Amino acid sequence: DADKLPHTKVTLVAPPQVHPHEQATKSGPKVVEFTMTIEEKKMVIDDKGTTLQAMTFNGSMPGPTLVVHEGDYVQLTLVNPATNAMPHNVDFHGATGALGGAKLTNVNPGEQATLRFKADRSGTFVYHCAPEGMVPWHVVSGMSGTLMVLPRDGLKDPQGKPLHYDRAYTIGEFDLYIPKGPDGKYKDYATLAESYGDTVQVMRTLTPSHIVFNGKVGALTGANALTAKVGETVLLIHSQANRDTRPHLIGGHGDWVWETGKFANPPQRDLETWFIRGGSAGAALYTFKQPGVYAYLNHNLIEAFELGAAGQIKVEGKWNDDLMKQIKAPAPIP
Amino acid sequence: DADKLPHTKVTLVAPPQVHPHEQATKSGPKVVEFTMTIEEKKMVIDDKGTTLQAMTFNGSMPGPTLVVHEGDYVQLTLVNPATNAMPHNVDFHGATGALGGAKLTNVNPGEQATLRFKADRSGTFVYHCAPEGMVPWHVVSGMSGTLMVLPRDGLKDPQGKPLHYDRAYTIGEFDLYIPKGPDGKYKDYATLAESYGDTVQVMRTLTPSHIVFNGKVGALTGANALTAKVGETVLLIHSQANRDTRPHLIGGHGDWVWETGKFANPPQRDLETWFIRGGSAGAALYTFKQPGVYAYLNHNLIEAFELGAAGQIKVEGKWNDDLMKQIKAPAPIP
Amino acid sequence: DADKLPHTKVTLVAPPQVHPHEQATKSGPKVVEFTMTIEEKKMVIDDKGTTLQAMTFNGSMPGPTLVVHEGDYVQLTLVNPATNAMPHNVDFHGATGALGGAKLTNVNPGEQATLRFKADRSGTFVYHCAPEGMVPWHVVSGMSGTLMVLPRDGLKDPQGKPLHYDRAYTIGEFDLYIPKGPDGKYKDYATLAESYGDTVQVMRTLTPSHIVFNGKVGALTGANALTAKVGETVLLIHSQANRDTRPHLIGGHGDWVWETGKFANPPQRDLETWFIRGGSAGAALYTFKQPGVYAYLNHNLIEAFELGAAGQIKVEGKWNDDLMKQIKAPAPIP
Ligand SMILES: O=N[O-]
Ligand SMILES: O=N[O-]
Ligand SMILES: O=N[O-]
Ligand SMILES: [Cu+2]
Ligand SMILES: [Cu+2]
Ligand SMILES: [Cu+2]
Ligand SMILES: [Cu+2]
Ligand SMILES: [Cu+2]
Ligand SMILES: [Cu+2]
Ligand SMILES: [Zn+2]
Ligand SMILES: [Zn+2]
Ligand SMILES: [Zn+2]
Ligand SMILES: [Zn+2]
Ligand SMILES: [Zn+2]
Ligand SMILES: [Zn+2]
Repeated sequence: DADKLPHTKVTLVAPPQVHPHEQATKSGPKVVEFTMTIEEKKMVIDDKGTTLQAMTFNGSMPGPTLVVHEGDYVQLTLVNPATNAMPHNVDFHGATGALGGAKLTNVNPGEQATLRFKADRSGTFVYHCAPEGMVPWHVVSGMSGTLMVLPRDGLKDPQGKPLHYDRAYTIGEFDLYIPKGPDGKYKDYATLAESYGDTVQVMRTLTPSHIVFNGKVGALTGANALTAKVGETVLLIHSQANRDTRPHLIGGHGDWVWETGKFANPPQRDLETWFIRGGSAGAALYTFKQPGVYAYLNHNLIEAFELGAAGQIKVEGKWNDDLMKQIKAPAPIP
Repeated sequence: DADKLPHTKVTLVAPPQVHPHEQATKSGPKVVEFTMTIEEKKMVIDDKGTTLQAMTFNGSMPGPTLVVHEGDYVQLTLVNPATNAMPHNVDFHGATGALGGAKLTNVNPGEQATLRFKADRSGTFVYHCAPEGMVPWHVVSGMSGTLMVLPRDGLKDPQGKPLHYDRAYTIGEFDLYIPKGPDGKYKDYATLAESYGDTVQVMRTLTPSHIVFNGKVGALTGANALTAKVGETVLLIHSQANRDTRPHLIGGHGDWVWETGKFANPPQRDLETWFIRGGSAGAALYTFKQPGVYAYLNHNLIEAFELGAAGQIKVEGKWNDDLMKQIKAPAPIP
Repeated sequence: DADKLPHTKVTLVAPPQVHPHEQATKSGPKVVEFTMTIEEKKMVIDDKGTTLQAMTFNGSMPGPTLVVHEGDYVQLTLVNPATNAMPHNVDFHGATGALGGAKLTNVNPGEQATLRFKADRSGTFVYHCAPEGMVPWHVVSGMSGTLMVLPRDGLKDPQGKPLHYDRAYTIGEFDLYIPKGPDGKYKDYATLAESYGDTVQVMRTLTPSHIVFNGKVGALTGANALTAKVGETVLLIHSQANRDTRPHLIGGHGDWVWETGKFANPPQRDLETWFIRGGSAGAALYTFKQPGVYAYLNHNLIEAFELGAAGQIKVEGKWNDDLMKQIKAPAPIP
C-alpha cells in the first residue's frame, strides 16, 4: 500500500542534464514527489530569428527528465499559472489508467493538481500534454519529456550481467510546423492562440519546417555541446513524442541500445543507427574510446543538417592509433 | 501430403472481430477452407462526406482476418463477381511461391480461383491484392487484411512460458490519397476507373489525405469502440499493407508485442509504442488493469487526431488506486 | 599491434555482386587493403531520361561492398582524381573515431589518403562521404555503400547454431531529389555545382522525386535481375544511408534477418517485411524453396512501383506443390 511508504522529494534539473539519482539501489520503494510548472512562451528556434509560439513543462523543450525506480510511485504536482492562456494536463506513458493521468490532471490557468501512479515497468517513457481536442498542437509546440524508470538492481545486458552509465544526457527531438505568409517568410504571432489555425494547416502536410534537439537549431552544439571523457559511459536518452527519428553517433556506436526504451528487454549491441518511434523514448549506452568532437544526430541527414536535428559531444582524452590511424595524410596522387 | 489431411471449413467474420478459433490445440494439421468475395464500392471515409472509390475483400476494410495453425494448409476460394469492373488477385505474405499466390489467382470480373498453400510459419501476415501494373492502387484503395498463423502449442513468452488472449481484435490502418479539384474540395468519382489517374498523382506526393482505421474516421470510436473488462487479455492485430505506423494504447501498454509480427521470435514487453512496418502485420497482448475509455492510435498524433488513425476501447471494471490515484483534484493555486 | 599483422589485398567488384570472401575462417587477423576512386558523373536514373548530377565511390551507386572479419583492420586508400570538381572524404560507420574517418580523409581533386581502422564490431555498416557543410548532398547524390564485418566463426542463429549464405547480393537504395523547372519537367544540369541550390530546395521538402535500387529505376530487373536456385541461401545486404526503407521479398521471407544489421545480436526469423533505418545497412538470409521470378522491394508500394524501389530475383528449380498449389485455375463463377 502506497500510503505506508516513505516519501522522497526530487529537485529537477534542466535538459540536457538529468537530476542526480542512483542506478542499482538497496532502497525499498518510495513515493517520489516532483513538481513542474507549465510555461507558455515565444521562443527563437533557429539562426535566422524564426519564432515558435511554444508550450513547455518547466520552461524547457523537452521538459525535465524524471527518474525513479521500478516499484516506486511517482507523485507529480502539475502547476498551470494564471499567466498562461491555455488549459493543460499530463499523460505519462509510464502510467496505467485514465489516459495516462490526463483525465485526472486537467488544469486551467491558475489551477494545479497532484497525480500519483505506480511506476511498475522499467524503461524510458514519454510524458506529454494531452488536452482533449488539441493534443497534437500541445505536443508539437513543446509539451513533452521523459520519465526514466530504472530497474531496482540497475541495467542488465542480454546475459543478465550488470551495465551502467557514468553520465546521463536527455535529448528531446521536436518536429516543428511553423507557418509562412504569402511572402514566403515564417509568421510571427503575437499570441499562442493566434498561431493555432495556421499551424494546424502546416501539421496536416506532415512536413516539419524545422526538426530540433532541445528547442532550437544548435541547442547542443558548440559551447552547448555535450561533454565526456575517454573511458566514461554515457546514457543518451532520446525522446520523440510525435514523429520517428533515427539516432546516430558519428565516429561512435550504440554499445547497448534499447530503441523501444524498455529495460526488461535485452538491449541490442554495436548499433550504427537506432530507431525511436514517434510517441516513445529510447536509450543508448556508449563508452568513449577516442577523443574529439562527435556529432549526435538524426540520420535522415536532411532532417539533421538542413532542418536542425543534430548536436555534438566534445570528448577529452588520448587518441588510440590501434582503433584508428591516418596512415597517409591527404597528399597529391602519384 | 496435403491430400490425405482432413478438410475443415471456416466462416469469416467482419472486422474488428476475428472468427472463433483455438490457440493451443491437440489437433493435427488440416486443410482449412475459406472463401472471400471481392466488392468494389464507393465508401464515405470521413465526417464531412468525403468518398473513396474503394476496393475490398468481403466488403470491409480491412478484409477479414483468416486464422489457422502452423502446419495447416490455407485453401482460399477467391471470387470476383461480374458486378466488379477490375481484375484482382491475392498475395499472401504468409505463403511461399508465385508472388504470394498472386500469379495463380488472377481473376477477371465473373471469375474465381482456389489457391492452396502451406502455412509453415507462425505470425500475423498481410494478405493483399496485387494485379500487375496496378499494385499500389489496389492496396491503398482497401484490398488488404491479415492471415494469423498460430503456433500449434499457442503463443510463448521469451522464456518459453505460455501466453494467451481472451479476445482478439483486428485493426487495419489505411493511408488514403483522395484527390482535390481546383476549388480545394475532395473529388467525388462516378466510377472506380475515373479515380485512377488523379489518385496516382496524390500517391506520388507520399502525403495521405486521410489515414483511417477500418475504412473511416471514427470506425472504432464511440458506439463502435472496442470493448473489454479488467482482467481480460486482448490481442490487438494491426495491419498496414503500404505505410509505417506506430501503435499506442493511451493509459495502457503492449505487455507482450511482436511488432514484426512473427511468433517464433521472442516478444518485447512493457512497450509504450511499437512499430508496424508498411507491408506487415504486428500483434500486441495487453491485460487491462483499469476501467475507462482508452484510445488506441497511431502515435504520430497528427496522423491520429488530424488524419484519422485513432480508435477507442471501452473497459469495464473496478478502479485501482494503487496503480493510479488523483491525490489532489484540479483546484486554485495557493 | 596492427603493424605486426599480415597484410592482404582485396579486389572490389561492382554491385550487386560482392567480392569473394570466406565466412567462418581459421585465419587470424589481417590488415585488409582496399582502394576506391571517386567519380562524379551525370547518370540517367529513369526510363524517361531524367538525369542526376551524381557522385560515386568507384563509379557505382552504391559503392562496392567491402568485406572483412571481426578483428581485422580495414586500410582504405581513397583517391579523388583531378577530373572531379568537389572535395570528398569517407565516414565508416564501422569505425571508431574522427567522425568515422571523415576528419582524416579530406581529399581535394587530385589528392588521396589512406585510412586504417580496426573492424572490432561485426555487422553490415554504411560508409558514406561526409564533407563539412555538404554532407546530405554528397550522400543523396550517391556516395554510400556497405562494409560487412563477419564474425570470425561465421553467422549464428539465436541458439548459437551456424548460419551461412551460398551467395551474397548488395542493394543500395537511393532517395533522389531531382528539381523541376516552371514547365514541370526535371532539370538537366551542365555541371554538378549548378545542381546544388535547386536540389537542396527539393531535399528540404523531404519528398524524393525517385527512390531507386542501385542507381536507377529497373537496375535490378529483367536482364539485370538477381539470380538463384532452389536450395541456395542468399544474403541480401540492404543499405540506405539517408532514409528509412522496408524490404520485402514477394513470395518469400526473411528466414533470418538482422534489420539493424549487427551480427552479435540474434536474428529474427520468418519476417515478411523488415526495416532498415536511414543511416544503416541490414542483412537477410533466405533459402529459396520455389522457382520463379520474385520481386524484392521497399514495401511502401508507392515508393516501390511509382518511385522506383523494386527489383527482381529469377530463381531456377522444381516447383513444390506441398508449399503451394493452384487447386482450381481462374474460371467462370458457378
Ligand atoms: O555517420 N555520419 O552521419
Ligand atoms: O499517449 N497519448 O497519445
Ligand atoms: O507482397 N507483395 O508486395
Ligand atoms: Cu498543454
Ligand atoms: Cu502519448
Ligand atoms: Cu484488386
Ligand atoms: Cu506485399
Ligand atoms: Cu563526396
Ligand atoms: Cu553516417
Ligand atoms: Zn527510487
Ligand atoms: Zn563507467
Ligand atoms: Zn488449425
Ligand atoms: Zn486470460
Ligand atoms: Zn578477414
Ligand atoms: Zn547453403
